[PDB]
Amino acid sequence: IVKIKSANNCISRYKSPLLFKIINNSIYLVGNEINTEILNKPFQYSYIEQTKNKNMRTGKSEITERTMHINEIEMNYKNRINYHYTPTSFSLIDFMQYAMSYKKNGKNILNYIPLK
RNA sequence: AUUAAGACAUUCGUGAGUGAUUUAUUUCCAUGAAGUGGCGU
Repeated sequence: IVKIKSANNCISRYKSPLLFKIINNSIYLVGNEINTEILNKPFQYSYIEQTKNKNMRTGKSEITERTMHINEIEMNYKNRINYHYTPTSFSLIDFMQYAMSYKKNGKNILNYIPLK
């Protein structure tokens, strides 16, 4: 189990920028630009081992929590470009156009493009 | 023994009768029980 948490208590949640609109049995994928506040933000990872054991024949429950392995940490590695930081440059329109144009003998996400 | 003597400004009398601390005034305005899956590449 990898627990993800903001390095400082500044980011707690993020709604999916994409919105799915189902009208008259038709699927519409819509979206504005993402919230730029999440870009270039630090994130902290806490690894935890959970070994679901055999039932104790009395509770049949889980107490398999008291394990945690200490792996290596790479904070500020490569001048704060590592798996603790967000890509600091992203446009939802560009990625959405890149998707549903990726294909092999046919385009994967079978949606045509009425975009504004 | 002298134009003198005698004489309570006194008796009766409730500061009382009628009189709502009352007329009027919204414990309201704001806010998503909501965010998110992942491994099985």
